[PDB]
Formats: sequence, structure tokens, C-alpha cells
Amino acid sequence: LLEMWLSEYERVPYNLGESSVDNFTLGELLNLTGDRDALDQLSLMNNDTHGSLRLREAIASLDKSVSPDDILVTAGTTEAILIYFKVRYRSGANVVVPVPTFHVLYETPAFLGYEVRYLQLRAENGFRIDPQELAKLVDDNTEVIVLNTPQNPSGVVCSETEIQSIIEIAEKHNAEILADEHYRFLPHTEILPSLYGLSPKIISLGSTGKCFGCIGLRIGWLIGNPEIIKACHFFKDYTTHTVCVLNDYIAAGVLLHKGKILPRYRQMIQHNIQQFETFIKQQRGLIDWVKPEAGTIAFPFFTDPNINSKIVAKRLVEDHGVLLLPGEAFDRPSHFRIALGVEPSLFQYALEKLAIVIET
Amino acid sequence: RVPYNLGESSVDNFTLGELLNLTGDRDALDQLSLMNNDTHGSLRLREAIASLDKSVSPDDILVTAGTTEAILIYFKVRYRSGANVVVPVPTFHVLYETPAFLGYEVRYLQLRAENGFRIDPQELAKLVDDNTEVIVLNTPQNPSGVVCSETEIQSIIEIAEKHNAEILADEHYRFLPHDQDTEILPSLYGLSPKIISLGSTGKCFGCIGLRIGWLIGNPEIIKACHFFKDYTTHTVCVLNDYIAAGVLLHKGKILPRYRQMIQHNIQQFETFIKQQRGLIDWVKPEAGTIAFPFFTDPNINSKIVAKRLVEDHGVLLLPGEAFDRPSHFRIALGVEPSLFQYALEKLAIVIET
Ligand SMILES: Cc1ncc(COP(=O)(O)O)c(/C=N/[C@@H](C[C@H](O)CNC(=N)N)C(=O)O)c1O
Ligand SMILES: [Mg+2]
Ligand SMILES: [Mg+2]
Repeated sequence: LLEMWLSEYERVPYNLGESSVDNFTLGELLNLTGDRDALDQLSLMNNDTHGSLRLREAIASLDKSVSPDDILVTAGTTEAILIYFKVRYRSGANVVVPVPTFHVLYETPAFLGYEVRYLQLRAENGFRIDPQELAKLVDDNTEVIVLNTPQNPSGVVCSETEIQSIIEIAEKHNAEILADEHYRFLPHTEILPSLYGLSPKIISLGSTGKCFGCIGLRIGWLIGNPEIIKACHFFKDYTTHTVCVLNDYIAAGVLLHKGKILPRYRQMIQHNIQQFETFIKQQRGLIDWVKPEAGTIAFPFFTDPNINSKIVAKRLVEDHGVLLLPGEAFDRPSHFRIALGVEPSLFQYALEKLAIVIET
Repeated sequence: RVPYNLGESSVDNFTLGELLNLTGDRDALDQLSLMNNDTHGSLRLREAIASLDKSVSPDDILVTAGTTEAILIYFKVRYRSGANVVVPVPTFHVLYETPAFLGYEVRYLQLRAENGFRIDPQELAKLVDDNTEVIVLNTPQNPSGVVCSETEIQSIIEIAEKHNAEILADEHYRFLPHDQDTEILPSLYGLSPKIISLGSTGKCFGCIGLRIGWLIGNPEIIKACHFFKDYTTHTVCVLNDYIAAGVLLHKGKILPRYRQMIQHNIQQFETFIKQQRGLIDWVKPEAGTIAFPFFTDPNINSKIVAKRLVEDHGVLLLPGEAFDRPSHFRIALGVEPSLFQYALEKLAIVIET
């Protein structure tokens, strides 16, 4: 459903249904990172099968708990999720996935034969993970606990105490924690710290794609102990083998020049959060949300349980060209996902047309 | 990481600037948006691929991150319990290892140098069940260089269609025939509805690192592979996509240099065979970037000779034990002839001991 909507309306002029920020052109990004003149001397032979040292050092430099040898660069975290769950699969294993979340986090394990146990997060509870309700789902057969923080679609950041309880549940059942830290670069602190150092059972996923305006580079990474890195590196030979030295190199300069990129998008998000709080006040209780704390998305809802966002989302895109992602893509029919990393004129235009559809 | 690597199956790879000076796509890259690429691959790339064969249309193609991803997705969607796949060996290890990870039963068709590493269709038909879902047809062959003949293809088509099995034709090296007349080998995709074709610019055009390949099939297999690619990489970069498209559109500015290097090295290796006076032989390759010669002495272990060669001389050959052919070794033809000749003289020195 997430792919059904975002592909059918990929070319609409007012697209708020995606989770990436406004993407650069290659020339725009190179004017900020300064990596242009170095590209022509890059060899088109196979890249380092872990990713180049330049990229792994830039990733490792972000956290004192991370060293360059802990990192395996992948073609987005979509590949990293696939290889990680493949390596961890055994017969009779289950995984715990809080939902709403990115569909790949529970659909890939289902394809691989895992038993998938869902922890339904709810807006009434602030989309927060209750560790006593999480502890009900964790077996000795539970091998992976998915921890998407900042959350897609809600934007909720796990608190330090929530993390400590989840660490305790995982270590008790000897389960690993797959911490998808995609949106750590856009707090609403400069960046959120990685969870990789907090427990030996934590494996971290990261990427430049959503936060830096370069989703198309297809660069992600996995952080883990040497044994899980060796096992994932082995199986990546049967997925894509390597990523291109150019994508690798361009993403490295992005992280090394994050100060030229992330603040401008933070200001863009902060204005749009204000624009949506204005919209919530004007709607007088019809629209509410769990306020997001970090990332690129929000998951507001109609307070009337009868309204289907898909019906409102359909009329909005056909009559006005404005795309919102209906919450059915997350099994939350009253919610909808809205993109925060867009130009505020575009964000406000969408609210103005959404108001028109609400009236009529 | 040794400096004199003849163990790879790619040709001498360009730098990005060297490749762009031949295709002319440099100035166009800066206006490309870093939003998601077309989830089928760009039209420019899919049209450039389709233009190579009259049987291929732009809508038949799914661009992937190398054929490694195409192999993974194709075998994944086709898997069912009790299925088997038939793999002629020696071949590229992914062609039988990925189906093994996915739960397929793998039936190996042993190819032999005595028979020229050619496919025996009557012995192949002994391996094909009603449970056989895929028949792997890597032509030109890695490592031998063998090109499947027109009659061999029709026999394989006959066995597959009789048992309702599909044919996975890994046509990676179709861009480097060794005969002077034809420029590139034709795609097998038009010959039967059971044929799914894999291609790539990587090994033949000196840009293996771009990670660009493609899969060709009927709309249901294209729709099914496109669906599962959402769980592998979703898309390939618009930049790599765009560069590979310009490579295909300017193949005439690229392939001739590699053709001359391969034939020059085949000639140098034929000279080396004459000097060795029967100790070295090979099935002469017909197309591609590699050869699979062997020692005629049953006592020589290529792994030992390859080991001494790389430690004392810095020259890497791929020992045939990697293909369960201990007397063989794989040597790269797409290197500079001066490097190819350096390797032969040093391999001769190692042979004298
Ligand atoms: C937390 C989180 N982790 C990982 C990924 C995968 O993104 P990536 O790491 O592979 O770039 C996403 C992707 N969110 C996008 C979908 C992609 O844009 C398209 N679908 C695939 N790429 N499979 C969206 O939800 O709208 C995500 O939100
Ligand atoms: Mg560090
Ligand atoms: Mg055509």
C-alpha cells in the first residue's frame, strides 16, 4: 500500500506522501561537499566490499562507540535489513516488530520464514513502546527486536529509560536489537546519539538518504560486532556484492559536510511543524497528532473514528494534486503521514487544499 | 589486492573520468536529481538495452544492481517446496549457490574439457524433472569461454518446454565475441517464452563497479521481480543508471579496444602453448573475458603453482580448484598485453620448478 500509493502518484506536483526531504541535484550537493574534482580519478573497479575507508571513517566519526571496522556499507538499509535477517534466521525463530513502522521491517522476515509478533503502538499512548507489553512478546526463540527510532511514521524518539528496559528484555532472552536509526540526523542537539554502544546485542542501521536530500544515492550501513559483520559481509556477495565507489564517495562527503546540509533542513522542518500546529488549531479538534520529536515525517489523524483517510486522501490528490499517505499503509485508517522536509510554501499549500476538502 | 591481477573476470576497468571522455555524459550528471530512480530503470537505459535486439522492448526490462541482484530476485520469486534447478558447472558460483541458500535442490551437470566444456543435451535431459523450474544457461561461459551453438540451444529449449521449466540465460559476456565479423552476440530472449535473459555492462565495458545489470522476461516475471526488489535495494542510483546508459549508447567507442586486447592475449597464449610443448592446453574460448586452460601433467596442482606465482612474482591466477577442476586455472584476457606477457613469462619460470 505504501508502494501502491507513492508510485501511482509519483509525478503529482504537491507530494507529501514520502519520508525523504527535498532531494538535491548532483551539482547542488557537490557544491556543498566539494567532492567534484576528485570523482574523475575514482576507479570503476570493484569497491571495498565493506565500503571504502573514507565512508566508514565518516560514519565511525559520528559516535565514540563506533569504530571504522564495525561498519558494513550496503545499498540502502533495505539491503542491510535483508542480509541481517537472513543471517539470523533459524527454524522456530520469531521477531518482535512495533507497528506502525516501515513495512520492510516485518515483511522481509515473513519472506524469510520468521514468526512475526506485532506490538501495536497507538496514538492514545503517544506511539510509545511499553516495555511491560514488549516483554509479553519476547521468547527464547525471539532473536530480533526491531527498534525504529526515530519512528517512521510517528516521529517519536524512544526515551533513555525505554531504551534501558528494552536492553534488559533483550539481554534476558539473548535477543538482538535491530536499531533502525535512519532519522537520527534530524532532531527537532545536533544529532541523536547512536545506540550501538549501549549493549552488545544492539545492531545499528544508518543512512544518508532521507536526512540529507540524497535518497537516490542508495547508501546505507550496518554496525555490529565482528562476527555479525563477517556473516553479513559473506551473504552480501549473493545480493549486490558491492556498492559503487561514486555513491560511496559522494555519501562520505555528505557526512563530512553535514553542517552545510542538516541545519537548513532542520529550519525547514521547524517551520512546517509550526504550520501544522496552526492547522490543528484552525481545525478545532478535527485534526490531532502525537507531536514528532525527530525525523522527516508526522502521523496526524482525524479524531472522528468514522473518517477514512483514504477517502480524503483520494479526493485531495485528484482534485488538487496533493498527495498524503493514507494511514491504511500502516493499518491505522484514521491517520495519515505527512512529509516535513518540504518547502514550507509547498507544505502550506497542501494544508490549504486539505482544508478545502475537509470543508466540502 | 596484488598489483598484477589476472584472476578477475572483468576487463581493465576505467576511472570515471576515462569512461566519461568516451561516452560524453559528464556535463549531464550535475542536473540529475537525487530522488529515487525509476523503479524499472530509466527509460534512457531501458531503451538503450532494448535497442540491442529486435526481440527486446523497453517494457520487458528490469534494471538491477548487477546481475547478482537479478539472480537473487528471480530465484526467490520462483521458489517452491520440492523445486530443483539444473546448473552446468564450472560456472559463476552465484548461479548455483544462491538457489541453494533459497532452498532449491541443485543438480549439477558436469562439463568437461575432454568434451570441450559443451552441454550434452541427452545428459542434460536426464536431470530435468517436472519439478525442475529453472535451467541455467550461462553463454558465453565463465570460465571456459564457450558459446552455446544454435543446435545446442534448440535442444535445451526442447527439454525445458517439455518439462515446463524456464531457462535462465546468463548472457553477461555477449558484448565480447572473439570473431572479427559480428560485433556482439544476439540475445537468446526471443527464442522461446521459457527464456529469461540477464545482461550487464560491468565485465565487458570496464566498469564493473557501477553495479548495473538487467533482467528480461515476460510481463508476469517482470512484475513479480519488480515487486520483490522492494525488499532488496528498491532502486539503483540514477547516476549509475545514467552512466551505464551512455556506455551502451557509445559501445563502439569502448568495445574495440577490449576486443583487440583479448585477441592479442589469446595469440600470446597460443604462443605460450607452443613453447610449453604439450604441457599446457586449453579449450580455445569463443567469446568473453576469460579462459580456462589446464596442465596436461596429472601431477601438477594449479593451486600450488598459483600460490608460488603470486608470492614470488605478484601475479594472481585463479586456480581451477575454485571450480572443482584442480588442473585448470582461470586467466583474464581483458588486461594489457604487456601485463599478460609478464604473467606468462613468470608462470613459465614457476613451471620450471
Ligand atoms: C525507517 C526506514 N528504514 C529504512 C527504509 C528503507 O530506505 P533505504 O534505507 O533503503 O533508503 C525506510 C524507507 N522509507 C520510505 C520507503 C523507501 O523510500 C522505498 N522503499 C524501500 N526503499 N524499500 C518510506 O517509508 O516512504 C525507512 O522509513
Ligand atoms: Mg568513532
Ligand atoms: Mg528492441
